[PDB]
Amino acid sequence: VPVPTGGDDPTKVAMLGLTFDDVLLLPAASDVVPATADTSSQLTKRIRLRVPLVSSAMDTVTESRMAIAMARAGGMGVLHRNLPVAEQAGQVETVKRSEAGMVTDPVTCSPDNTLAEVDAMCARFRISGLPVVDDTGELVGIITNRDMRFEVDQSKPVSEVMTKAPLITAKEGVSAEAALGLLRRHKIEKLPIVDGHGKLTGLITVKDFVKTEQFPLSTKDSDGRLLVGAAVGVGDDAWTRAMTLVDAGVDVLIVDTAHAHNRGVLDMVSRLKQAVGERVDVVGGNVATRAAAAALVEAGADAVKVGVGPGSICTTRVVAGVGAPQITAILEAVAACKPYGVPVIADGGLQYSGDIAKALAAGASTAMLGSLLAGTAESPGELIFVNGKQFKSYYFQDDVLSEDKLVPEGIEGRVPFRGPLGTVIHQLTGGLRAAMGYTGSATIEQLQQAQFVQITAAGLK
Amino acid sequence: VPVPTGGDDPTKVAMLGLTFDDVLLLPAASDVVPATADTSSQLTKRIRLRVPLVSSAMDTVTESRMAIAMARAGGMGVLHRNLPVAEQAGQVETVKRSEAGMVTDPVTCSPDNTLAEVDAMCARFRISGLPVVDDTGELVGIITNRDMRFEVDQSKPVSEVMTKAPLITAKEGVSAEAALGLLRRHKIEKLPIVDGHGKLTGLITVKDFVKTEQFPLSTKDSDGRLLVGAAVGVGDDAWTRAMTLVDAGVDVLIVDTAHAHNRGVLDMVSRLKQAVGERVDVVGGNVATRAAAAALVEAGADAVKVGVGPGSICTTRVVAGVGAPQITAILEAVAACKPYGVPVIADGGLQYSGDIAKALAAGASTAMLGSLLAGTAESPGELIFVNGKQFKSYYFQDDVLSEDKLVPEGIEGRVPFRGPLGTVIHQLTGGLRAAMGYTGSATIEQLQQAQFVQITAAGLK
Amino acid sequence: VPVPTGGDDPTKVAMLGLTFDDVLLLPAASDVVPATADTSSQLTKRIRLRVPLVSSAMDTVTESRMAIAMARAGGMGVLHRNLPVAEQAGQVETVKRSEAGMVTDPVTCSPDNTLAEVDAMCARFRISGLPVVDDTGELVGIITNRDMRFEVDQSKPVSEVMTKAPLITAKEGVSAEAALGLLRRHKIEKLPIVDGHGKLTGLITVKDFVKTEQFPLSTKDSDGRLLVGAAVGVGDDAWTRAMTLVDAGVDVLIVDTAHAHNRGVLDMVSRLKQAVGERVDVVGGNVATRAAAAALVEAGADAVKVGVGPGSICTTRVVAGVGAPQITAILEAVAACKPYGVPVIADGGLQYSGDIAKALAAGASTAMLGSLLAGTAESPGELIFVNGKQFKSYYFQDDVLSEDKLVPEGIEGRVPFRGPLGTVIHQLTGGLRAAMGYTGSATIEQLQQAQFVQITAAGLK
Amino acid sequence: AKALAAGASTAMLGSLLAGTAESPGELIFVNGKQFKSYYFQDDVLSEDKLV
Ligand SMILES: Nc1nc2c(ncn2[C@@H]2O[C@H](COP(=O)(O)OP(=O)(O)OP(=O)(O)O)[C@@H](O)[C@H]2O)c(=O)[nH]1
Ligand SMILES: Nc1nc2c(ncn2[C@@H]2O[C@H](COP(=O)(O)OP(=O)(O)OP(=O)(O)O)[C@@H](O)[C@H]2O)c(=O)[nH]1
Ligand SMILES: Nc1nc2c(ncn2[C@@H]2O[C@H](COP(=O)(O)OP(=O)(O)OP(=O)(O)O)[C@@H](O)[C@H]2O)c(=O)[nH]1
Ligand SMILES: Nc1ncnc2c1ncn2[C@@H]1O[C@H](COP(=O)(O)OP(=O)(O)OP(=O)(O)O)[C@@H](O)[C@H]1O
Ligand SMILES: Nc1ncnc2c1ncn2[C@@H]1O[C@H](COP(=O)(O)OP(=O)(O)OP(=O)(O)O)[C@@H](O)[C@H]1O
Ligand SMILES: Nc1ncnc2c1ncn2[C@@H]1O[C@H](COP(=O)(O)OP(=O)(O)OP(=O)(O)O)[C@@H](O)[C@H]1O
Ligand SMILES: [Mg+2]
Ligand SMILES: [Mg+2]
Ligand SMILES: [Mg+2]
Ligand SMILES: [Mg+2]
Ligand SMILES: [Mg+2]
Ligand SMILES: [Mg+2]
Repeated sequence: VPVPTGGDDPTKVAMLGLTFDDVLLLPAASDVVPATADTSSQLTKRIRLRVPLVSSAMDTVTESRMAIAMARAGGMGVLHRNLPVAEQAGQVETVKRSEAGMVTDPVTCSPDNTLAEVDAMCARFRISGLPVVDDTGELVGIITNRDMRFEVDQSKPVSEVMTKAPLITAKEGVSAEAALGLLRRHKIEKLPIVDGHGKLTGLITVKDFVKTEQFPLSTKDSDGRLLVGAAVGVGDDAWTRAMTLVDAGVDVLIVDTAHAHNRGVLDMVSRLKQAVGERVDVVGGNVATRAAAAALVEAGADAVKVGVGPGSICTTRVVAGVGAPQITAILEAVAACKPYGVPVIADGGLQYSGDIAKALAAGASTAMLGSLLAGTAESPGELIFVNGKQFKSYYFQDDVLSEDKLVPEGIEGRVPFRGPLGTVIHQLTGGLRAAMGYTGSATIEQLQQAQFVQITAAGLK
Repeated sequence: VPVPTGGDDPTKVAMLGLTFDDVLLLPAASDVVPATADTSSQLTKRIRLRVPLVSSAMDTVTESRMAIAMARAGGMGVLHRNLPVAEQAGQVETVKRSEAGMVTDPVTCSPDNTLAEVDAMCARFRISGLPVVDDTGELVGIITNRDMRFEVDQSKPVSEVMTKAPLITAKEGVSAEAALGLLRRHKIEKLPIVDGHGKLTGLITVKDFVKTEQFPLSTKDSDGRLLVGAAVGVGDDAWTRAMTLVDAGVDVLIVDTAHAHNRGVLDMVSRLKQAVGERVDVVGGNVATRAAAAALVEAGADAVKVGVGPGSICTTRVVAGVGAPQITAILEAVAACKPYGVPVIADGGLQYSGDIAKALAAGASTAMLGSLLAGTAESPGELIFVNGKQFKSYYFQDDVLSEDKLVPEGIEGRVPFRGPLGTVIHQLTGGLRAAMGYTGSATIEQLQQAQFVQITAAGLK
Repeated sequence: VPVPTGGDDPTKVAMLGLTFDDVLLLPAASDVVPATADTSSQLTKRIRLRVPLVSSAMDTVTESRMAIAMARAGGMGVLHRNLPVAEQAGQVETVKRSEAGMVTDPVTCSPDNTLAEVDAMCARFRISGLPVVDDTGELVGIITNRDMRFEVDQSKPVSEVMTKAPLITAKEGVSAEAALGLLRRHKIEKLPIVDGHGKLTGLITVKDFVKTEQFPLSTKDSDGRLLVGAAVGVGDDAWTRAMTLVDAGVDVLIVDTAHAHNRGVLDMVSRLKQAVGERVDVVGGNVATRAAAAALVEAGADAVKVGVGPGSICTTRVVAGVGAPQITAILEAVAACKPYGVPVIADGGLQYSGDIAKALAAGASTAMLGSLLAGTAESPGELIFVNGKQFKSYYFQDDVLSEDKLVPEGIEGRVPFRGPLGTVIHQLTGGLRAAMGYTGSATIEQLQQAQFVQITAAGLK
Repeated sequence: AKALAAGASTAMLGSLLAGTAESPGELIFVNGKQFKSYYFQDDVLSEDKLV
């Protein structure tokens, strides 16, 4: 009649929770070579990554540089929201404008501008070449870096320095092979694209082709632009922020909260899904139970993010006494999401590449990376030397249950330097490929069927 | 036939005991904002606290200053009993006389007293002003701190310094608004209250109204005086101590023993309950099993205190080999006390605010704070500096099973400094409100229904 | 319906894995004296060792010197494969040529050779005596170390220094006692063996009788030569390497891979068994499950080697998240191998002699010793002194799942010195004999039936 | 500054420059730290003989 651990209710202690350190992946029959294993996986219902890694929406992890680097490596970045709406939207714009199959609204100047104005425009948009259009809107020339580097008088007008029409151009609908042939024949880096009337429509650069060859794994939309995501909260400020981000061209909106089994979070997910769901994907915030995942799935989430106090000495566990070991949390959330085709993003608690393999094996489709990327070169911050070691030096945060509320006021900074993002991603992917080879998993979908062995406390000594 | 751990008896090892570190609170469906979470809870069957915390009856934790500070913060203090009966009764009187709606036995002098005598009475009662009455008992004036501060001659009598009658007074039963309006209209801090014959009956001060505004959460009786509790042992000395404390105006008596599953303790609880039950509440000492709690409930205790060797390296565990992990002990005691409506106080083993949340979720109604408050400014002792650090420098104890009977003779002292009490209480309540937000608990009674997840040893690495 | 550790699939967490530190051997009724316990056990179906220990096929552990020392101690060595095929075959020849009952193809010189050429041959083969043969092929004399140490001019020919025929010889089929009598009556160290025509066919030395007396536990074939094993990989290069090693006289082939539950490895084992199985034994790579052991048995393996990520902080566990605790892995593999009489080799995770006893009690027939032997005098490398301490200073590695693929490019070396191999082997065998005395096991086959007790984390504190 | 004050005209810098980016070697990461990786010397009295 009594429960052995106390009391008379068998459900007072609901489950035994397993973390990453409690389990290992068992070897199985394999004909899979690690170099031939396919590591592509679904981020949402409509977005498949080549490398199943996403960078966290933390102000020490993901800004435009990290987002570009992650999308180039085959994953994706989620821009943090600890900043004004205009600044986050501009970061989305920066990521989307990094590269493309064809620039569809290129920056143009007029013949009357000075060279100082053109230099300012180039610095503002981080480009080096501008088509020149007159008051009619007609393309009268093009001014690039070569023309301006040899000029001293910055007050000179553009019409005096630009390469005047007729130019080397192509019509709308020009094939990529023809465009590159025209670029290589005339030994120029730029090719304006014009309509039937000759007015400018677009611009094609050799640099875009070189980037496409240099980063074959890039995460891109149908226009050849890198994908990016951004985080929003709950409220009306958050609704305005979400609409601005959608206008800027974002691909994924993450309703990013500490505790997503809340009616406000679910209403925000449903509102976003009905309002802008045909264009962007909506990812629901952090859950740790089967019921919360099912609630998010009913609300209409395209992916479910999992983890609530997942770390051992997490501030949520110490201060509030709340948590859920991550392996059991992922198993429970997958049990709710998998029947409906909704992917799962494992967020938090990861320390090594073996943890990534374990989390994917438990049923998650992607892993979100935080502290593993905070010290990298692409993460925000300035690089400084202190005593021969290297470090990275640096109104919002309205979530009532975030860890920054639970910690006392003080100081945090000087995260150590970890090097380029490429090496970290290469190491993590190598570990994942080794695990796939051991378990005989040709794909991530097969890895999600692998078996575990539970180890005792003696196995961690 | 054999038990897997040895022997033939399956009841030799009765249970598996869970401590605080073994469990976490699982997130649940919530609409609760931490700021609007109601943290009030029952201390006994008749006393409800705004903050469900009480300070321990230890000579390093609770004296009159700590008790006043705790009752002002919404909790309560229990005065320790490691001191003579007269001194503990004096501390009870000090706490009860700190503030009131109206002072009912005001300190008065006679016109023949010198200013030195009035100064001595002021220092004795820690007040600054006195009404003056003659042998007839008529109110002949009032002498306050303003009159005395400008007198160089200490040897003068009161009749030459006091403000003579007629005074600004009020009738018995005057309302709060009328009394405060009369105080403000005449720009005075004191208002004597007189009967139909004009003989002095009470005193109303502006400082009491200001205190009521300044500490809105204070734990008070119907007269507006702060509540306080005090500990007693067992024996006839303990009976005399209890009667003296009840005379001094104590609100809670705690029969404080290391092992309450004793006929002496139970008979003492029944005796106190029969003699002074209608006036004060009786709390039974520390238990750790369902049977002991049931025995205390039958004896008539108004609250049951839980914990016998709850600390991991406790002296009781090391020296006597006796103990009970606190989560299981709380579950077992609640299983016996809740059907009868007797609240449970969790005493010992608490290190973080998360532990307080876990103890309340296991079924307890209040938590008793020991070492968490010993370094605070309001705890007894003198603050000193040693080596750049701050430390707090400092016949009875008939409990045969207490830890001081187990520990050898030596030196204990110099507890470290921890700052003001209010900051510690604020941190603990913030943790509790975060836990209530995560679990979706609007009240403490709902928090007592929250579920746990048991974690493995790997979750503590 | 739901699994307590998460999800709905009860086989997601397949088992609970036990390591060496989780178990102890229980004392049982014994009449066994440790000195008289029989420690011999099967390495394969056809090879029985006197001491159930084999040295790892690592380039810091086993080369020719270690193989000879292990065979002389009563175990065996396995030569590593991180070197060219010619060098490994040469080390096989070195081990096989160390000692014998009779040298079947003794090295010879000709009367027209210079003493420098004879010195070169002696240095090459590490001998000190050669019979002399003419162009006819008749034995004309013998030149040994005594004849060469007293000649100053190294330019003199063999015919002027050698002892001329007639010599002391014996006919093919001469017994050992007769040959030793011939050696001792004429006070010589060598005895050529000739056929009816008078042609040289063999050689018998006093040194071989002395070695047989000096190392009575040696692991030898029917010709009195030490047994040796060698590691091969998978692929066509591996097939050529294996054929060369077999031609050099190897006794055991070990298909040495990280993950043997692979069709390629199984095919290699079957091919080798079909080709050279009647001469040599083929041992299959590392497995950790019952199914993998059953596959290796079906492939035709003569013994099964067990262990995949067995160490607690193993690189395979951290980087790939893959492993299996060694006690459970051994139990599972033995369940598949014992019905067919296939011995099990426990490889990895051994730290103490008690672990060797536990591995054998779980069902293994032999244990492979790695890092326990890496710093011994007989292990490869050169002994140096650094800061008062003693250290050991020093295209292939094609296995896709080997740990070196997982470790980052970097630096390793300077293993510490651990004394001679004899003391290590003596200590390990002493521990094993004590375990046999405690469990009442006269043979290793009886030790394989002993029981375990599982201990808690407190038992490791 | 002290060396130039004593009368020297220039100072030769050795170990102060050994770890800089322009010095020979390859930059690597080891455990979160950064390091630089890599018949002649016939001088009879050089330190390399003594060590
Ligand atoms: N010219 C131009 N490029 C843009 C614009 N917006 C984004 N880009 C991108 O910026 C890159 C081209 O920038 P530039 O530096 O002017 O190109 P470039 O002169 O070919 O560059 P290099 O080969 O590095 O000399 C391409 O990846 C474009 O897709 C824009 O308005 N104008
Ligand atoms: N005057 C007076 N106050 C008492 C007595 N017993 C308790 N008190 C409390 O002590 C406080 C008043 O102390 P005083 O020092 O006289 O206060 P005050 O001079 O009016 O106040 P401040 O000048 O603002 O400090 C109130 O909170 C009273 O409730 C008593 O006998 N006389
Ligand atoms: N002489 C000789 N010994 C061989 C040959 N091949 C293997 N051996 C072994 O090498 C050992 C003999 O080596 P030697 O040094 O020539 O022997 P020895 O001169 O009799 O020995 P010591 O004078 O006691 O050192 C024996 O163990 C032989 O079995 C060979 O071709 N010639
Ligand atoms: N489509 C075009 N038609 C005609 N002239 C062009 C065209 N595109 C560029 N030019 C001219 O070709 C010249 C070379 O410029 P280009 O754009 O190739 O390089 P850049 O970016 O200016 O220089 P850099 O070599 O520093 O990257 C310039 O004078 C430019 O005006
Ligand atoms: N009820 C009263 N009627 C008439 N005079 C009074 C009354 N109470 C106090 N006084 C007088 O009014 C003056 C101001 O005293 P009050 O009680 O306001 O403050 P205090 O405690 O004397 O001084 P402090 O400003 O230091 O608090 C004194 O001279 C006092 O004697
Ligand atoms: N079978 C033999 N018949 C005749 N003479 C022999 C024979 N074997 C060796 N001798 C000769 O006997 C002498 C001693 O040879 P032996 O083999 O006993 O020792 P060794 O190996 O030359 O020297 P050491 O004494 O250093 O071990 C040599 O001069 C050698 O030529
Ligand atoms: Mg350019
Ligand atoms: Mg260029
Ligand atoms: Mg005053
Ligand atoms: Mg005042
Ligand atoms: Mg010899
Ligand atoms: Mg000799």
